[PDB]
Amino acid sequence: SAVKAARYGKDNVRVYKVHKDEKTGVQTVYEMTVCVLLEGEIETSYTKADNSVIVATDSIKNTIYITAKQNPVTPPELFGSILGTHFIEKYNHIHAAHVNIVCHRWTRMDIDGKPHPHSFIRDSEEKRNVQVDVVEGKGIDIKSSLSGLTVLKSTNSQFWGFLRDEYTTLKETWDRILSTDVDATWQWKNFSGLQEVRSHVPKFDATWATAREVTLKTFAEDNSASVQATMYKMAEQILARQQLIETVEYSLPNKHYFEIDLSWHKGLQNTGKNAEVFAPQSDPNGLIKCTVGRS
Amino acid sequence: SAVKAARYGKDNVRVYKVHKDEKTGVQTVYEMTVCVLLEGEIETSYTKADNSVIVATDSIKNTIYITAKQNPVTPPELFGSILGTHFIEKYNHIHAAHVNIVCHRWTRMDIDGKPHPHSFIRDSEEKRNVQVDVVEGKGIDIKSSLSGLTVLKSTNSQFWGFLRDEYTTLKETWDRILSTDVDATWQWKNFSGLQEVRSHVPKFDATWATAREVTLKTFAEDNSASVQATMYKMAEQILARQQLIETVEYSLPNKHYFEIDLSWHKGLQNTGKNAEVFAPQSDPNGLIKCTVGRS
Amino acid sequence: SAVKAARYGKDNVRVYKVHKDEKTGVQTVYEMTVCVLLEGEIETSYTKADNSVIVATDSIKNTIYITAKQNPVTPPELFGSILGTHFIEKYNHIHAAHVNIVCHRWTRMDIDGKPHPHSFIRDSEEKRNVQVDVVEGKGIDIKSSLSGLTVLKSTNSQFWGFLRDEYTTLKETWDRILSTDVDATWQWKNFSGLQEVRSHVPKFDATWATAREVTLKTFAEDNSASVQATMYKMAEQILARQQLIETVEYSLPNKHYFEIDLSWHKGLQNTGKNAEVFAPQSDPNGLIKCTVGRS
Amino acid sequence: SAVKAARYGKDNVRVYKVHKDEKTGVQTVYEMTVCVLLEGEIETSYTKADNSVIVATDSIKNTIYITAKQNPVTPPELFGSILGTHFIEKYNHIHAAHVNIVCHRWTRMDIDGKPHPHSFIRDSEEKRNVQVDVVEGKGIDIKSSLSGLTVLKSTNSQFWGFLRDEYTTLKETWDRILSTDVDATWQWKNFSGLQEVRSHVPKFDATWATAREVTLKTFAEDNSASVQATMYKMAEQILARQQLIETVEYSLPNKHYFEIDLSWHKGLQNTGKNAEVFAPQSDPNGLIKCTVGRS
Ligand SMILES: O=c1[nH]c(=O)c2nn[nH]c2[nH]1
Ligand SMILES: O=c1[nH]c(=O)c2nn[nH]c2[nH]1
Ligand SMILES: O=c1[nH]c(=O)c2nn[nH]c2[nH]1
Ligand SMILES: O=c1[nH]c(=O)c2nn[nH]c2[nH]1
Ligand SMILES: [Cl-]
Ligand SMILES: [Cl-]
Ligand SMILES: [Cl-]
Ligand SMILES: [Cl-]
Ligand code: NA
Ligand code: NA
Ligand code: NA
Ligand code: NA
Repeated sequence: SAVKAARYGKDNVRVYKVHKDEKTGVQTVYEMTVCVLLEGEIETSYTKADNSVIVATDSIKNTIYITAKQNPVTPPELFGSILGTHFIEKYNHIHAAHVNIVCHRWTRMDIDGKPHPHSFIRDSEEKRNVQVDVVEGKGIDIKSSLSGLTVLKSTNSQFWGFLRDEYTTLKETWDRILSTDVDATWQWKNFSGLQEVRSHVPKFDATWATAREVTLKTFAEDNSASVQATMYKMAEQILARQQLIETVEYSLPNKHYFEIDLSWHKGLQNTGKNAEVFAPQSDPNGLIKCTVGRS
Repeated sequence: SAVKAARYGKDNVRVYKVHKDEKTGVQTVYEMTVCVLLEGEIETSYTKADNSVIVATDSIKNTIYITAKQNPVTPPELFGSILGTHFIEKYNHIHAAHVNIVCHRWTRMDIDGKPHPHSFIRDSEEKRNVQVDVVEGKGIDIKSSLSGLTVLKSTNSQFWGFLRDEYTTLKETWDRILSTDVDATWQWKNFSGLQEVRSHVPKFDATWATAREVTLKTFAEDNSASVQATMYKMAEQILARQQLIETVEYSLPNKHYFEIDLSWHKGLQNTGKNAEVFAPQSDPNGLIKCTVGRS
Repeated sequence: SAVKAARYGKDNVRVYKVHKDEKTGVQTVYEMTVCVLLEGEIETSYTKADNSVIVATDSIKNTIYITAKQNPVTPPELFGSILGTHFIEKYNHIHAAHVNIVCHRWTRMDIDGKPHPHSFIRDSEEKRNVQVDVVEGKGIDIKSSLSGLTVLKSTNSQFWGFLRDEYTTLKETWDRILSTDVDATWQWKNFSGLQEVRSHVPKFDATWATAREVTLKTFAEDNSASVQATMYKMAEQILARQQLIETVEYSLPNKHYFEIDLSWHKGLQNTGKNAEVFAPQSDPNGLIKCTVGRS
Repeated sequence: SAVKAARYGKDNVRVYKVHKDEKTGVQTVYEMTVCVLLEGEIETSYTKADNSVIVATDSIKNTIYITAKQNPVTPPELFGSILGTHFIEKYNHIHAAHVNIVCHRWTRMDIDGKPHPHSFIRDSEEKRNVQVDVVEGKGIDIKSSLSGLTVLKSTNSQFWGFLRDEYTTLKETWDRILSTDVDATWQWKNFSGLQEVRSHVPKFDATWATAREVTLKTFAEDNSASVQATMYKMAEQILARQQLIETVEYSLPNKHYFEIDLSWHKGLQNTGKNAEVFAPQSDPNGLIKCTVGRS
């Protein structure tokens, strides 16, 4: 037998960093969860019990904190690229670093209509994520994403004209609830290294904001023919607004809300045009995915 | 042996309701999770296999949907009271109903600076809850709460002057991070029945809003001497603003963020006044509770 | 306003302890999660910012580790009682300690049909728990429990003869699936203090084992008329086998598995006597509780 | 823009099936969670709102139940292959089906030392999984796995001789606790279609059993030089015992248990040879992966 692939490192490293403006007294906090996995000439640790090739995962953890101390942690695309580059440059035998970062929301509180200098609220479990793969001699590949954005519209969703055969019981509909948890990923063109990533720094936050805005507006305004059709419209617009993105991927559950027939009870009318009370279904759920790239 | 206490019913009943304004086209959604447990002269179902006394839990589920169809579901204090009253009035042998409701956030989306008629976002896992106990001949007891409100302040929290003995290693501090998940409950004076609950309907939403506002403002503005001292200030203010509340209870975890000494690495300074990077601790956590009532 | 009730301490303290037999080389591990909350003359920490009355929660954490180092951690009833007694004896102004312990399973592995000296498996998320309340001048109250024991029987459960009215759609049945997660609690007679708890030490593990055995056998053998009837039989037997128990409480979800009518598809028969494929329902669920004491 | 990849279907479909032996009265239950995603000539549903190409996800759900009714559901490798083949054969424009199955444990209860005919216990959250990809003209690729197998050994694990530099604080050790949650996947050689999968049916359960046994024995018996070295030994043995496996992948967290220095308290000795009480760490954790194939 032979080692075909191997990677190892530290997962679930929670990091918080505060920035304090001495002039204004304003403080800004960042909190993330980081995973770093390394690859390289490490097969002998598996096959020969040769630990001399292992950068201990505890050391990887230390490196994450030290790197956060000495560098900006925002945008996460930049931080991930600095962190990944560190490992391939520092260690001759390490040839790839894979860095995943999940950014947690700490939103500045408004008290009496003004922004508070040092108090924050977690407004939702929505995350902003990055995956950065730094591969020696092959540059830096970055996938940025948002996840956990949960939305619902109560009308202006339809689903009719699908294939009907002997396995089909679903009725066509011209008015239904549509609700999903959005997972959207945009993949950047390959960057040659850290200098190039630095040169594009302003684009990272702007593109995240654009992706979020396009998702929300399209969802709210589309008279949706299906999840498939609506998500394609979102992806199309993101690609149009940022030329440095190569592909956009959406993965969307269709979280069903079922009508409840109450007619058995005193002829109560609660279906079709009369539907007011529905039963949200925890499972099963549709799952719809697509990856959109350029012609 | 004898049955000393017994209650039974249906838990985890998910309900969604939509209200459609025909005039304006504006739609408003409510989503809740409901639990109803009944008590009464039901001991023989346990001791003699006498099912004749059992209102099936499936029927309780049906009743929740039917009641939501025929009544407003907001404020949840009113809905819970209608639902609980139903069971004690409908069934001679049922003498208490215990209704718990968890309200999930569906916040209207703003698209291009205007409120959208029918699209909603889940902004945070914060809940608004009620517990309603309807007891035949003893009225209606209502406890209202908010939970899952997660906040952090990066300075203006202190903790010094605590007991020091041979079990103590904790250093006194004049500047630390304070972060918690707020669980706050206000208990209403007993109501004689549904007519009295109806008479106070406007107070329910207003008091929820006040409790939230007082919590957030006090947390942000208090130069906190301890979690204990800050939470007492919150409870005091809520009791002052609503005379129909008898007690306020807060239950607050102290979610610790630890300094990381980096001095072992090139004399890097990251403690005390130089602390910028911290390690959030998933566990253990302080847990601080208090119930405040009137003199 | 006044402080009506207050308690504070440390939650989610994870503890592992190993015992090493030097003679046989056999090692035995225990892992628990502990919560300790104190009450006493501590109101001034809330009302006057007087921290002098606070035993820091960090010190409580230290005390848990020190106590585990110097005492047996099994049975958990004994450990909880030692830990709770410590606080009320050590601190003049602390008058009650509330200790909750969750014991996690680490079951010795059998390799090649023999017990391994130092390797363990987590066989299920079933827990053994204790709640110990040590109140100065009022002794020690102990509630022991098992939770997270998930079982299913595929036949020999019935449910018919329940109340039918205009809210009822449920069909009577003489053969259904019954599945639940068992939560069972037995409450001990009050103990005068640690000496008395020590005197009964062998009864704690034996009663846990009896409670588990009675639960499993009764569930498997009862031709169940309802969850209510079956759970009463369990509680009755536990009370009969251990005179030092005052009450037994069961709390049982009824986790529903629904028939799926497939007759719309080529007349396929999958209901009643022909039912083979079912849809487990994640929610809602019945919830049935009872507390059984002595005549 | 263009659709580069697309797949859609139904996730989280819970299925239970019972087999009843009329002769012996013995009943056997299977419970699974199934996900089916399809690919094919479906781009127009995204780009042109053409639903005519969509097999509704609700129909996919129906198909899962119908298929379970008419076929064995064990071993899951066979069931997944039948289910996947169905879609590519039934629908001309569907060219790949991706089926994931998670099998939940329902273990027959022993009551009074004998196997009960119809009562079952969930002994642990360990799962047996399959991923089956059925691709028209390219056969059937099957990856089988076990996951959620949580183990701990209290000694006979070492970690020394790793790289030490200015980022390293970890001390070498010759005796530590090792605990992990095992995720192991074995990938079968490609099968030409359902006939070939049927021909190997007995190998599926046997190989699962072998993989489990090898994992447990190796973990318990290896005087481990590292997670890397121990996991390689496991993978090597599995490949040796089943020639129809091409690769074995392990993904193992290193769940840390830290010594607690108690010497600050009355010189109490709890480190090194004197370590008895440890603090399990919820995070961060090492994560070690490897894929082993044939020379
Ligand atoms: O077994 C281990 N492997 C590793 O790579 C490692 N790094 N720190 N501790 C460790 N233990
Ligand atoms: O065992 C049961 N008890 C109940 O109270 C009930 N209600 N619906 N189904 C039921 N099954
Ligand atoms: O605010 C606090 N209250 C407490 O009781 C405590 N104990 N340790 N740290 C603490 N912080
Ligand atoms: O938007 C939808 N897309 C689908 O593929 C589907 N299938 N059932 N319902 C559906 N809704
Ligand atoms: Cl769907
Ligand atoms: Cl605390
Ligand atoms: Cl029920
Ligand atoms: Cl590790
Ligand atoms: Na390198
Ligand atoms: Na009544
Ligand atoms: Na005392
Ligand atoms: Na096909």
